[PDB]
Amino acid sequence: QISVRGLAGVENVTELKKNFNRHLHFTLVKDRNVATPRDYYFALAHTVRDHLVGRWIRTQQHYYEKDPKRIYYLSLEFYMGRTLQNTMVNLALENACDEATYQLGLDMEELEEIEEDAGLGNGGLGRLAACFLDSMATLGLAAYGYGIRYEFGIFNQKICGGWQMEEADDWLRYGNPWEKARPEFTLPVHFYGRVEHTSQGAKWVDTQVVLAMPYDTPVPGYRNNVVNTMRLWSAKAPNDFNLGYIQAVLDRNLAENISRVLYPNDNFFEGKELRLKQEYFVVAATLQDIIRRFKSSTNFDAFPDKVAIQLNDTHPSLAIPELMRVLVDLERLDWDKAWEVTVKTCAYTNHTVLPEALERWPVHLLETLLPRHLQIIYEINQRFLNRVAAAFPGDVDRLRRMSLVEEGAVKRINMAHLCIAGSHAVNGVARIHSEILKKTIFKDFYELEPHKFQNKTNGITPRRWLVLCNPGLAEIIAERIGEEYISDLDQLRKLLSYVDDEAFIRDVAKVKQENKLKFAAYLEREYKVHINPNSLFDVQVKRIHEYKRQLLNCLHVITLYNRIKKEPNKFVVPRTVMIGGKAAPGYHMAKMIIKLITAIGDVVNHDPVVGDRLRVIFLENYRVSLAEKVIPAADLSEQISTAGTEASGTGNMKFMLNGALTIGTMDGANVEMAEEAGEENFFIFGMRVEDVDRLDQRGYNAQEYYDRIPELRQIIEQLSSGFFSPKQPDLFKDIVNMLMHHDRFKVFADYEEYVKCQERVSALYKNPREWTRMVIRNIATSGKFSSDRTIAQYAREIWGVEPSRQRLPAP
Ligand SMILES: *Cc1c(COP(=O)(O)O)cnc(C)c1O
Ligand SMILES: O=C(O)c1cc(O)c(O)c(O)c1
Repeated sequence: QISVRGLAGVENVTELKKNFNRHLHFTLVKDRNVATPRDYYFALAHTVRDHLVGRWIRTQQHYYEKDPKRIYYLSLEFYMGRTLQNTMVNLALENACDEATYQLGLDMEELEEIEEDAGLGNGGLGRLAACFLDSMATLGLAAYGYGIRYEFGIFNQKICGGWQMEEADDWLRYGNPWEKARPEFTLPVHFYGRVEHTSQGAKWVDTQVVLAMPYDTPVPGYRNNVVNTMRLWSAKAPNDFNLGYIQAVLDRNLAENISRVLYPNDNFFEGKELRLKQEYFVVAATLQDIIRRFKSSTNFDAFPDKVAIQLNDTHPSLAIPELMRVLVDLERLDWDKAWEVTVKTCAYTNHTVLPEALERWPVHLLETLLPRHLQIIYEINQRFLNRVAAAFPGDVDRLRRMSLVEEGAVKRINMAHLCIAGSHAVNGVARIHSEILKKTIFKDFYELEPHKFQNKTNGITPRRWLVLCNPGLAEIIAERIGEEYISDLDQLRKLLSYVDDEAFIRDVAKVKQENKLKFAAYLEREYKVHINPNSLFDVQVKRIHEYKRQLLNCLHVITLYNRIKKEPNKFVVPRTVMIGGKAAPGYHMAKMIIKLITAIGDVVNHDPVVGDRLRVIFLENYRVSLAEKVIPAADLSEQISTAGTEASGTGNMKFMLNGALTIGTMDGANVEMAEEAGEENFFIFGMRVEDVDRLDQRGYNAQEYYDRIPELRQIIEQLSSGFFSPKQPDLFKDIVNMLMHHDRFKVFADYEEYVKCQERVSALYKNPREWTRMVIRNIATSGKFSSDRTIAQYAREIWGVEPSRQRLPAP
C-alpha cells in the first residue's frame, strides 16, 4: 500500500498464507470454525517469528566464529511494548503480511491490537534500554541485553471515581510467542551463608541456592539480517529445596518470588530486601554466563578486550564486587590484577540527580544477604580512599564525602560511589546533566579522575517512533528524500529545503489531522469521550511526579477556564488538554494529582458556557502502545520540569519527530533540542538552572507569588474552598499546603511566564501555515536524537568497538 512498508510479492504473500494456516492447525490446534481473533493474532505472530529464527541462529553462529568484542547491557528494566509490528518493520514484511492477511479475510491492524505490551519497565529508563537494543542490532554490534523476566510487569491502571486503582499485569496469561525458554542453561545463584578464611583464601559457604533459568528473546536490526539476544532470567527453586512434605513443596514460592514482580517506582529508592535480591540475582547469573562465553573462545588480561559491561543506573552495581569475587576467590587472581580487569570492563550510566532516587543500601542487609560482597566493598573503599588521601593530603572532609560507606544512625553503602570507583567511564544522558554531575554531585570524583566523565545524550529509535507509529509522516518524507533516513536520521536536514513548499506544508498538516481524527475516534470507541478534532491537542504524558510539574499544567488549565467564564463571548483557540501517566502505588501526592486532574475535568467538561472550547482528559493506563497512538496526534508537547531535575527525557524527542511543537523549560535534552531547531522554533519559558540556584540562596517563598498574582490567588481560593470538590470541600488541602509552604519544585515561580508562553502558542496556532512551517523546522532538525547516534558514541568512546551498517547474508 505505502512504499516504506516494503514489497508484497506474490511468492512471499503465498508462502505467508500457507504458514499462517499451518500454525493455526498444528500450533494452535484450531480450525477456522472455532478460531477467535486472538488465535489469528497468534497464527500471525508464529508465522513472523519463523522468519527471525534463521537469521537469529546465523547471527549467533557468526559471533561464535568471528569472536568480536561482546557488549553486555545490564538493566533491571526493559520496557519493550509490542513486538509483532516492530518485527515486521525490521524484516520488511509489513505490506506482505497485510496482503496475506487481507486475502484470508482478516484485518491486520485489528490483530496487532490483541498483543499485550511487554511492560517490564516503569518509564524512561526501561524504554531507553529497549531503544538501545534496537539501535545496537541495527548497528551490527555483538550486544546482549540481560535482565529479569518478571511474571508481573508494571500494573494496569484503572481510574475509579477519579482515583487510580492498580491491577496485576498478567502479561504471560496467553503465552509469549517471542521468547524461547532455555532450561538447559540454568545457573545457580547464592544468598546468605557466611565467609570462611582458609590458607587457600576466602570461601563463601552455607548458602541458599536459587536457580536462574534463562529465556531468550530475539532483537532484530533494521533490514540488516542481524538478530541479537535479550536474555531474561527467571527464578526457580532447586528440587531438594526444603527437602512436612506438602509445606516444603509450597514453600518453593519463597525462592521463586525473586522474579515475580517489577518494583513500580520510577526514580525513587525503596530499600527492600526483595529488591536487593533481584539486583544480585540478575548480576550473578549474567556474570557466570559472560565468563562461560569468554572461556569458550587463566589469561584474564584479554577479558576487557573481549567484554564490555554497561551498568544501566546503579541497579546492577553489584556487578563490580561480584566480578572481583569471581576473579579473586574462584579464579585466584591477585587483587590488583582483578581490579584492573574490572575497571576496564565496567562503565556506568547515571540517570538522575534527585537524592531520593540514589541507592544507599543499609550495611546490615548486605551483611546478612551478601557477606562476601560487603567485605569486598570495604576493601575497595579502603584502597580508593588511600588514593584520595595521596592526591589531596589533609583534606579529611573530602575523605568522608567520597567514601562508599556513609556513616550515621544506620551505616549505608552509596552504590553510585561504588560505580564511579569501579568503572572506566561514567556518563550522564544529556549535556546539561553531564555538566551538573561534574559541578555538583560528583564534583569530588571529577577532580580525582576527570578522564572518566563523559556525556552521551539520549536518543530514540526512528523505527518504533516514526515508521511504526506514524506511517503517514514517514511516507510523505520518503516521497521527497527517499528511505535512507530511517537508519541515518541526520538526512532529515534535507527537509529544510521544503519549508516554503506549499504541497509539503499541506501534506504535513494533512498527516497531523488524519492522526488526530484517528485518535479522537479511538477515544470514543474505548472510552466514551467525545472531543473536538479541530482543537489544539495539548499533551503531557509521562510518569506522575512533583518534579515533572503536572500541577503547573493544572494551574494553566484552570486559568483558561476562569478566563472563559469571565469573558464567555471572547474567542479563544480551542484546546483538548490531555494528561496521562502512572503514579507509584504508595506515592500519595501523585495519586492526589491524578484526582485533581479528573476533578478539573468533571467541572470543565460539563460547563455549557465552555462548550467544546476546552476539554480536560486524563488518559488512562499510559504505556508504550498508548504512546504510539497519542504522540502522532499531538500538536503541543508539555516538557515543563523544573530546570535541573529532568536528566534528559526521551518523550520530548518522540514528540519532536512526530510533528508537535514543544513548550518547555531549559532542562534535560530540551536544551539541545532548542539548540538544534533554533530557539525561535521552540516555546521556551521559565527559570534556568542558575535562576533556581539564586532563588534557593535567598529562600523560596511561595506566598510572595500568591500575593502579587490575582489570577493565581483565585485558583488557590477555588481549590481550598471546594470549587472542584463540592461534596468534600477540603479534599485538596494537602496540594494547596504543599504549593504554599513545602514546594521543592517552585510551581508558582514559573506560573506567570508559563501562562504568557502558552498565549504565544495559541497565537501561532491561529495561523496554520506558520504553525506547520515551524513544525517542519523541528522535524528536520531532530536527527541528532536518534539512538543510532547515541549508540555509535557509546561504541566508539566507551566500549571500543566500531559500528556497521553492513548486511549479514539472508534468508
Ligand atoms: C518515552 C516514554 C517514557 C519517558 O517519557 P519522559 O517524558 O521522557 O518521561 C515513559 N513512558 C512511556 C510508555 C514511554 O514511551
Ligand atoms: O515522595 C515519595 O514518597 C515517593 C516518590 C516516588 O517517586 C515513589 O515511587 C514512591 O513510592 C514514593
